[PDB]
Amino acid sequence: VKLAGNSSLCPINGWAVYSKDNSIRIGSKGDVFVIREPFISCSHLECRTFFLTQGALLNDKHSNGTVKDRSPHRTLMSCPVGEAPSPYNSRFESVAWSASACHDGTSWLTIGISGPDNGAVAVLKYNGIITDTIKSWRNNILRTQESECACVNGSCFTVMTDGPSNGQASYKIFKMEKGKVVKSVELDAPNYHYEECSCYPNAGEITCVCRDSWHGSNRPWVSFNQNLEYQIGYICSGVFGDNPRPNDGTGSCGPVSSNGAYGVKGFSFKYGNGVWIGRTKSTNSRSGFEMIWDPNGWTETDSSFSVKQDIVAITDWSGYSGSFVQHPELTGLDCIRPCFWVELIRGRPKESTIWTSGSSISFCGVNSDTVGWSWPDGAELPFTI
Amino acid sequence: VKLAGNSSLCPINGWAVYSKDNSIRIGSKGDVFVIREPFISCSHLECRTFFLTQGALLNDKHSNGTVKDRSPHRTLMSCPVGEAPSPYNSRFESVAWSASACHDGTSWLTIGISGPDNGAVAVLKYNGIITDTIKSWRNNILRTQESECACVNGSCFTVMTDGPSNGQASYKIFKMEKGKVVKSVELDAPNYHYEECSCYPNAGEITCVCRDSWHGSNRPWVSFNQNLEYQIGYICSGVFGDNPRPNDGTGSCGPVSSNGAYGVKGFSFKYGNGVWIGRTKSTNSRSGFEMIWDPNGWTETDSSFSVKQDIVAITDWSGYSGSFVQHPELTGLDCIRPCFWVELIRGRPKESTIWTSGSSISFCGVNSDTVGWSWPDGAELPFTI
Amino acid sequence: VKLAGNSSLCPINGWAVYSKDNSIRIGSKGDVFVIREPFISCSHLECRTFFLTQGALLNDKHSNGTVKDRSPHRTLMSCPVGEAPSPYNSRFESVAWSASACHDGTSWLTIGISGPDNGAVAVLKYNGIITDTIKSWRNNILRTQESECACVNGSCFTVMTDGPSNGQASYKIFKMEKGKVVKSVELDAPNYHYEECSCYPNAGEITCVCRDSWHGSNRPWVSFNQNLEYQIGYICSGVFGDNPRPNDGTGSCGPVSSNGAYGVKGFSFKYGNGVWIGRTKSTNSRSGFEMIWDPNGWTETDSSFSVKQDIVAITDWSGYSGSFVQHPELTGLDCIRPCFWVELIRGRPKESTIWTSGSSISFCGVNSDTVGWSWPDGAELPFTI
Amino acid sequence: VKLAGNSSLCPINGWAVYSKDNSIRIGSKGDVFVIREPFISCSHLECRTFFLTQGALLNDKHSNGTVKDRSPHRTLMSCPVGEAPSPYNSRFESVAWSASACHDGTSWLTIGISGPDNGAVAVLKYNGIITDTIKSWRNNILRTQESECACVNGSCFTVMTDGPSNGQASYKIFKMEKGKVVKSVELDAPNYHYEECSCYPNAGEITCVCRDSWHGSNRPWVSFNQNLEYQIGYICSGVFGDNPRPNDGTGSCGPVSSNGAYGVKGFSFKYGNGVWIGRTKSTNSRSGFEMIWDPNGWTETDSSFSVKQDIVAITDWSGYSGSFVQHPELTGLDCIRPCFWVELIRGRPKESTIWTSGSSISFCGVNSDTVGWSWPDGAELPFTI
Ligand SMILES: CCC(CC)O[C@@H]1C=C(C(=O)O)C[C@H](N)[C@H]1NC(C)=O
Ligand SMILES: CCC(CC)O[C@@H]1C=C(C(=O)O)C[C@H](N)[C@H]1NC(C)=O
Ligand SMILES: CCC(CC)O[C@@H]1C=C(C(=O)O)C[C@H](N)[C@H]1NC(C)=O
Ligand SMILES: CCC(CC)O[C@@H]1C=C(C(=O)O)C[C@H](N)[C@H]1NC(C)=O
Repeated sequence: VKLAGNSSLCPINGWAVYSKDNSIRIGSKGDVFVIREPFISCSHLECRTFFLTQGALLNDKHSNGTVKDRSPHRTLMSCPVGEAPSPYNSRFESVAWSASACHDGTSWLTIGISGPDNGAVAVLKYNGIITDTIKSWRNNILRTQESECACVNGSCFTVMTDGPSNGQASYKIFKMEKGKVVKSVELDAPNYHYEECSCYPNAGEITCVCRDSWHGSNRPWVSFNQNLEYQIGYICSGVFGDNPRPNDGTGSCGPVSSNGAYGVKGFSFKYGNGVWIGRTKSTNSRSGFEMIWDPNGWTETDSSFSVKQDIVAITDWSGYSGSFVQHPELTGLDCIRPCFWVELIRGRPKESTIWTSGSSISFCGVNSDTVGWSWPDGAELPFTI
Repeated sequence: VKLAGNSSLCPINGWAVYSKDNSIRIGSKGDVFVIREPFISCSHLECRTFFLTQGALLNDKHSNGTVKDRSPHRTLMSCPVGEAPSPYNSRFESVAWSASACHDGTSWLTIGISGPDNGAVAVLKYNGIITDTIKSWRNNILRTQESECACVNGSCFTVMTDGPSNGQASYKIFKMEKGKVVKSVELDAPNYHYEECSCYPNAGEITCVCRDSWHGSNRPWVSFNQNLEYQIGYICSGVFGDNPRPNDGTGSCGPVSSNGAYGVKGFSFKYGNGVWIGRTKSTNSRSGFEMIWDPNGWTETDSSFSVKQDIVAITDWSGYSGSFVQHPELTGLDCIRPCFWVELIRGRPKESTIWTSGSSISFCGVNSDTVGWSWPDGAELPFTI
Repeated sequence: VKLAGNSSLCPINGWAVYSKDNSIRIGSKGDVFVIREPFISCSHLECRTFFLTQGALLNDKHSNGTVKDRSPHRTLMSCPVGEAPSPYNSRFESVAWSASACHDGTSWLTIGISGPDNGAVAVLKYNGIITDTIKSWRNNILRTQESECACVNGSCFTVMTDGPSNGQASYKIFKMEKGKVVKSVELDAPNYHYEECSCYPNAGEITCVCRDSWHGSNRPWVSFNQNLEYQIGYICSGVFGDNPRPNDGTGSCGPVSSNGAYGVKGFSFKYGNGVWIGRTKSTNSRSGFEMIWDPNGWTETDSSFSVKQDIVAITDWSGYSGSFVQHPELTGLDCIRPCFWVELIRGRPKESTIWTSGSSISFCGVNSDTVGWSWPDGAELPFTI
Repeated sequence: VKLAGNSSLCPINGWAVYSKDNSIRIGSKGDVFVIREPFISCSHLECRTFFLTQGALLNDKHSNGTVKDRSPHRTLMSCPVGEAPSPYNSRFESVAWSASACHDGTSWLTIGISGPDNGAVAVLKYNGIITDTIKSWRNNILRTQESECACVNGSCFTVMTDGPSNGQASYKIFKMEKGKVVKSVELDAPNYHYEECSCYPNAGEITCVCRDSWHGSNRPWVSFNQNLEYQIGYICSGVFGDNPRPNDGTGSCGPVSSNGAYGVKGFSFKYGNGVWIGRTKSTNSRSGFEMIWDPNGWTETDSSFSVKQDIVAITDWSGYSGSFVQHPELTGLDCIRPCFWVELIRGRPKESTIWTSGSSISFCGVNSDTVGWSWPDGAELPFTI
């Protein structure tokens, strides 16, 4: 039976550790894929980590230049949360250098993009058999969430971008059923820029918080109806959510151009006019991670917030982060539990290795008590190479 | 319930990437079988890659001389599509240096040939228990498809050859039910030569496109009734399908002897008088791969075609290719989806290693949009040896 | 359906070997987690070994200083009994440097503690989704059983300590249902000290035998009602159960301070006024292991006992040990079968390696005949390092 | 539902290859257990290979002196037929240096013997939970089949020996239900000697062909009722079954002492007064293997036989062999299919390594055509050591 997405986000107080996979530490000896862009997504029965392999293993020569990003060897695979991604425990999903996936209550939808920069095509699979295809409509690196899509009442939604990461690009919302696109809409968002959206269901509607890699130090958002009727904006808070970014100060309801140029995938959870913001601790690089609660922060410019919970110390590398959700049909709860994962990137460009890969940690909503700490990657580089 | 094969091939426009296993890249460190002659076959629930191991692992001494072809250690094993074939994820099927397999909707039929060149015997298994046996009737390397057999209405069909690869040989069609041969027929095809057939069901009948390793640059075919009443011919198109082959030109409805001598396993899909042709890009060696659509190409000698889609660049090694199909009982479709796989051979004779092995890619039918690219093997040789 | 804990312990005569995992021997080449604090726990269908990984593999550099105890990379994972714990066969459970788990007949409850010494928090999961949380209430290394909790009539019970291991600390019993704490009680036990309790169900009540790491050479106990109404005491027998300890002699019904200072996790089974005692063979170090039956030994100070069964020779390293139970709903028996496991610690501080890890053995109750022997770890150190 | 053993052996003509695991070849690089005493046994759904590990991996130092035989680290494990036995695919069964196992239609019965030579004890498990125990009754290496037990109508039967392998010993038949011994009988067989019996069901009764390691070049047998009413004898044929043995000649209905001293585990199938005999090709050592059909050979002394099928060349090492059966409830047949496996021993004492281990091949009954060949181990020694 299909996931009803009619319920609202769970009220929460802080974040409880959910998983840590230690995949790079383990990979020093074990047979662990070099990966990046990991994300977690759940069905009504299980939780899985998806990731983009480099079609190679840690500490092997084929991991050379894995800083690259796009290649024909890149594949989307998945394994159970918290396990190191290995050829011996990973299920193959799709050939892809950009991806998304989600479960609608019946089976898995995977979205894997491969092909040339000037004509990439997204292959959609429902339960592993191809059900549809979406070709680049601007010939400029068709790309998608790098985190789970969102399902409501048996329809699933994702966001894709085609165009320069460097300026105005084209942004589309897709609605799909049984892995087939049944409707799409191009956002009319001049001066906005959406990339790598973290989307979640909430009371029958989808809310996406994304990355402005053009000129936004705060994060852009799109929420929409099951009919793809949408609204757009940026997060107003002066607690800036992107990286790089300026020191906290007076924010804006539109793209804060100061330091907004490059960005990193992130997420945020909206509760009334407040936001739970996940962000790096560093202002310049992808270091540290922290959760911040600014009530009156989705709509106001206060650079002030109520609660801060440490996730990774400023002294340790982080990377991407994204939302994922646990539905009542899995949980037994009367609401939709907000969770998030963090990618811990090791290797190039920040360190002197021939390779780049990521570990993951994740945390879940929770109304009971919690604590801040540092759960860093933990591997010691360089490797045997 | 048994696969009805009564449906016709799906109308398609191009080919969507389905899988890539990266098995040789992974096998540089991981515990991956050295294999060749991989192929994909599906049931009503799953898709699996079958392959002929060399009873050894990449980058280990026992992979020496794995160019050989036939030995007592060769075994037919299988794993889920897209995973690297490893002793930790592979199901054992049969002792074999030539093989076929297919699912009838109820359980797997595997066909594994082993024994001496002068008296090989094919062991047939239904659901893993031996159900029948077929002995070499010409004492000269009994051998079979190296790709999936074809099932219709609870009967499965394969093709076998016994005799010289070098000249006239003997060709048989087998009909089997629950893994027992219930009828067979020797083709009366003087001047023809069939090897390594790719067979698929279409509207209650089987169509096989094969390899002429005697004197055919174009590909031989055999289609037949559930009663083993058959027709034979070659593909007429001047877009020659085999490798080696001459440059495209005026073809023939019989064996084009020019350059036809050695050959490579291949496939083709027939749509009316048109063909989807999969072939190497190179004329002299197993390099590159491409899909070509020549309407009026199954029956005519036009060296002209309508559409070409790149699969592997001319700069990269390929190898065998074969058809595989996805039935409605797995797909939900109202037709039989055509797919294909390509074997990417690395090592000897083309490269300076002690071993030979293959990776795989696969693609599926699809009525939506697609793109050409190059999805090559990607390993860098030689290995630690 | 929920495990009824209403049955009594099975009458037994000795102990039959149940499992041995050889994980350190295997780990000399294979990909085996460096672990410690293993334990076994069963459901109505299966038995699993849980363990605290160090987020690293044997014989790899990341196994350096794994003597440490508490770190952010420590995780609680599980695999089927008797298998070497590996990233390829282990299920991830929780991020944790202290843990417990148990199955209530419906699904698994896992308890994983992580965070800073001064504010650790226990994350409770039911069927893998977080259901509750318990924060350190004394800011001094919140910690728990390192062996299975106990379930009766759909409620599960565990014991936790917070405070100095060195003196008076605080001890709590928790009652939980579907992974949520529904009642707790702080023991009023001045001069007592409880750590690393081995708890088991017996006739609808829980009995825990624990470790006095303050001033007890004999073992402390707590038994309690489903209402958390409890009784406390020590094991009276002059066959002292802890390590270190004095030579056997006249015991006491309260903490025997002579040599009682440091301790080791252990267990015991109570039958009327008799005890089955598992203990090291050595008086000074964690060497050897043996099962001893002192009837009139739970309540009397006799240093005399009826039966002794050798489990590990004095010549070989041992370590922790703990109880685990097999319920009638798994067994078909009319009683609750007592079993136990032993941790065989190799490496630092006793041996000259950079690492520390453990193997396990386990034995089951049994009314038929048995024998004593020595089933030691078996690895030969140091390793390649 | 329980396996009815009421059916008779299938009529057969020869032997079709069923499996080959290549475990030593693969083990040169992969993580493969060093093992010996492998055997195959089937349920109503699957076939598994059981084996006695040495608690160590090929090509690792812990494989030193694995010629030994009995140690506390020896464990009985299992994996699907044809796969290399590895810590990543093997199910743990029992701690054991001698073993048997079989499935009764409902679940697995495993028998694992461990402990000291002077008091070994067999642990019986049904579905993995201990159900009974059998202690050495002569204090001289209690030991059992090293091949599958036999099940009929929900009862399972095995044979054990206690005493000298060197002279008169004590032999017992055990009947068990749900893994509990419900009856046993000591054979009154002065001058006979039974070891390592291969037992199979046939028309509601069990037939065992065994090893006389005292003074028998021909093989001893015991057949018996479900009531443990038994008959004994030796195989009369002058085609001697054991190894070592004399050249074929005039045989005897009793122990043929010439060359009968040491022996090897073997099997034979009885069809009326004829036998299918599996034996080494060599007369002096465990080299080669072959199947021979002597009708009028179970009861007569003719050194003449009708059919011989080669299994392993005289030039290659063999070892133990044993029967295994496939019941109608798994097969769909109206009879009980005879199969057999062969252990291919590599290393000490015959070769210059520090270790000893075995590969396996297996073959099944079959009424269709077959061929003889040589399917040898294939590993090249010595290893990296
Ligand atoms: C192509 C622009 C895009 C968004 C800025 O770059 C992303 C940045 C990345 C990064 O900043 O870490 C790595 C992502 N894999 C890449 N996405 C793709 C499809 O290559
Ligand atoms: C024996 C002739 C046959 C068909 C030409 O050769 C095949 C060619 C092969 C090839 O051209 O790649 C490799 C196949 N493994 C081989 N088949 C067997 C059974 O050896
Ligand atoms: C913190 C006191 C506690 C009980 C004495 O120490 C335990 C002793 C240990 C030991 O004696 O082996 C190692 C355990 N990992 C440790 N537990 C934790 C959470 O650190
Ligand atoms: C102890 C006598 C017994 C039968 C002769 O020896 C067997 C011979 C063996 C052999 O001849 O190969 C190895 C077996 N593992 C061994 N069985 C045990 C329990 O040690």
